[PDB]
Amino acid sequence: SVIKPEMKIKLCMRGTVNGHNFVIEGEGKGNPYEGTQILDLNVTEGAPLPFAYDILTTVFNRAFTKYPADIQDYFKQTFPEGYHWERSMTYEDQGICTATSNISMRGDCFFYDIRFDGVNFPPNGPVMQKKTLKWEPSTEKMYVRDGVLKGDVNMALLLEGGGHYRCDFKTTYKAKKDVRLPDYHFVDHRIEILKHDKDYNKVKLYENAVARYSMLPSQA
Amino acid sequence: MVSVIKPEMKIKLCMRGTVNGHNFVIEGEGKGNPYEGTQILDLNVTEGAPLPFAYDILTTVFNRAFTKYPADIQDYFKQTFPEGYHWERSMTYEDQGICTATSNISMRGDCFFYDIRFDGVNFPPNGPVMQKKTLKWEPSTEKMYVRDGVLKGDVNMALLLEGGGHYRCDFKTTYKAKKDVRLPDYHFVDHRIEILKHDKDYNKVKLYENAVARYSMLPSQA
Amino acid sequence: SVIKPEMKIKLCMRGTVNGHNFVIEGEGKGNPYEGTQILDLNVTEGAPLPFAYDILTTVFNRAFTKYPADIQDYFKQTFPEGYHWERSMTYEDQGICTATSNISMRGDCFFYDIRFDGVNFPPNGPVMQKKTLKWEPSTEKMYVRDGVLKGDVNMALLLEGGGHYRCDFKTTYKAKKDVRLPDYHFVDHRIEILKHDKDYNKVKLYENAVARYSMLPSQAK
Amino acid sequence: SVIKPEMKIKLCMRGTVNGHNFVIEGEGKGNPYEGTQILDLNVTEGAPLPFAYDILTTVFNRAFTKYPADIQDYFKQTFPEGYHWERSMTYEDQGICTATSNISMRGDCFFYDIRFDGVNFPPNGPVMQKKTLKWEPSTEKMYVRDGVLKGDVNMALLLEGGGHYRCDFKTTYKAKKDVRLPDYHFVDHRIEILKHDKDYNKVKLYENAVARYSMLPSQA
Repeated sequence: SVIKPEMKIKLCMRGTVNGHNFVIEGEGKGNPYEGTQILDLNVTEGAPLPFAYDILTTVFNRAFTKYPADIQDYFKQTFPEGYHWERSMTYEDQGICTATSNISMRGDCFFYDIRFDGVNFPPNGPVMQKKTLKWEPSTEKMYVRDGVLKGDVNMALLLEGGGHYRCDFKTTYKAKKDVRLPDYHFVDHRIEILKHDKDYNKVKLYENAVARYSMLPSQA
Repeated sequence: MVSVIKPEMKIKLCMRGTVNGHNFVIEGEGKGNPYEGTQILDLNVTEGAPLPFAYDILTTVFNRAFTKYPADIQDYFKQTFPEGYHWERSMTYEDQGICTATSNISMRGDCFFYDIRFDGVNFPPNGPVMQKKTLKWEPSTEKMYVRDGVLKGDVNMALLLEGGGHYRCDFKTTYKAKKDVRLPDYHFVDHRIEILKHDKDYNKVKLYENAVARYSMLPSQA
Repeated sequence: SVIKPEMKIKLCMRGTVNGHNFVIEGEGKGNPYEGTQILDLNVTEGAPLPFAYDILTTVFNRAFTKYPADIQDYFKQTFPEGYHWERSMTYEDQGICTATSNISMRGDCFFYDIRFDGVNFPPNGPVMQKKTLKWEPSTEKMYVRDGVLKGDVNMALLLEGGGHYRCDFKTTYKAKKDVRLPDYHFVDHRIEILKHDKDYNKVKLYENAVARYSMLPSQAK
Repeated sequence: SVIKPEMKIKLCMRGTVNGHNFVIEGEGKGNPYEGTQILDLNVTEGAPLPFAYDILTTVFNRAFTKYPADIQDYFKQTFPEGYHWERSMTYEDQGICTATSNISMRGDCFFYDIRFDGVNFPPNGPVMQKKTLKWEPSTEKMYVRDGVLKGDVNMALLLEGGGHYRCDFKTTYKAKKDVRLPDYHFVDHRIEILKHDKDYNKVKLYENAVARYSMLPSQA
């Protein structure tokens, strides 16, 4: 396999949120077969960001997912040619983000070219007031649609004053070559900011992701 | 400790509904094991048979008291008895068919009683609901979170279709206790709902659910 | 025509909002070809209602629409047999209402049998806190889909103390016989509560609705 | 006033739809007090576009709106400083587009700096199969929220075959200086492609927009 037990990551995100332009560079490494990874992210244009950094973090690669052998791994199969994915993120106060990420590979390093856009966030809402603490861990539902793989996940930001702020993710993952498509399944995630400075100019970010079927037995 | 929710509980319910303008009534009787998160219902269409739409759109409306809760997650549902609770749900399908439901859940003795209203609007006539092209719901993971002193649960649901592929529905439920109960932290309920048996028109259906609550299985690094 | 210049209206709404059951009866009259009507509405079960009465009022009949001769009138064509319609009302704080109304006629009177449900309204939102003043006038977009007529409208409640609370309506209107189907067109509305008592047990309700094409010409190529 | 009876237009849009990157330049002119304008658009990168051009056209300036004297004109008031706007475009098959446009002025010319993104369009749907004929004329609902102006409009594309494909627009318009805010009102639109070459590399585009209150009298 061209996907090595350890893979490096280099990325560039260009984005606009609430009319504010920014650029973030990232580099890191992970263990694709263990489903873990760490990124160091640096804001290079647009500092200090005026919005909650958490809206960006799930856009900073399902190749980093532990797949059991009885679930087809759409993502690792797509390399070396790679894949791109598209996502809409619809927040409960009708802020909407979109993102597109093109994922390529050279040697033992993935490269991501990322676009991120955010519109219609209310000025006193938790994104523009930076009142989020973290995403909760989540379970993404993965299902084939029209020859590509979709993943939908109900996401929730824990808020500074207590309670949660909900966002619905709809992602489409698109291999650049023909691969075997998987059966319906789940990817459980936990994404965490491990360290940040005061304005989130420098952020260290970790994700754990593991695929599974339901382990509830079927009675029919 | 001793609970009014016994290891086995019976169920009696009545659903009154309208889908695509078609009125119907369904009666159900069954039993389950609330602490094991399992249950079986026998359902009979008593008015409006045969139904002209996919029976699967109804099945998650036929009680989170039937959920296996680990000791370290507050069980919102079992705490609320005997007084009970009601819940409200919207079910938004990807072709903009929309269903709503309200269910009032009470208890007498060893039996739960549900009084259910179900409505569905704007299902496309050639879509999988009105063409009865669904096979089952997939198993699911519902996200539970407190808001305004009550419990919300949201779940991304998918119907497997005849011929392949899935038809998606977004569920938003609010669960509302009739008495004060200890509120849980954010958590998950994994479900698998299954029709075990049905006659040709689904006038008689046997329905099973397994539901288990959990936190994430993944450790935290931070 | 079986639709006379003045028609009477009788209706019954049975509903549940936020778990609260209620029943409302209505009686009134209007002028179908002028697009105007008045209803007198009385809560007979569930009083006093604990939610904003405005969420109900557009559910209390597009036969009352002034249709120009060059737009097919889906609604008047379907009588005497009548029609039913189905609606979802998605509010911006994710309260959702559904309604189904079956509309029949006997003699000079329309009859509506209505079901109304509302779920997941936030307890401190403007519906459960009765902070609405009125619906703004609106423009509904009408289009045929799969042999029946859809109408979608962006609606807005003006709030006490200012600003608006938005709701997206999606309605399907279903004739009980074959009728000539219209081209894409618009229905402009203004619905108004003319009078109510303290708890809205007794409400007097008016609607004006007029169909049209766009007022803007198409540019020659 | 700095808004002359005829104003020129220059714009650049950079975008990504379905993972396809493109750039479009435009130039034109219009009559802001008549609510009319014409643009000639030229695809400079990413030609030919693989998706229906109609998804772009409403992103190619409410300063071109006929405002009666009794409705405050949010858009003309904000010049010369200008404004930016943000929009989400949610299609009924859950394709979603976002756009952000920054509108500035120099002399008798408007300048637009536009970003457009489109995600999750079905591969055999009418956008990616280029089955759209036009937008229908529309009525946008304009209402103040949190000190800025929102406009929401139910849009419909007429399709090859004669049915319609629906999209819901939510726009926030954001002045760069304090302006008199309008009461709730309507903007009626008709946008039309007047001429195009085979692949829509070159498009001539017209919009007519007119603000009004409801014509219907109030009985209360």
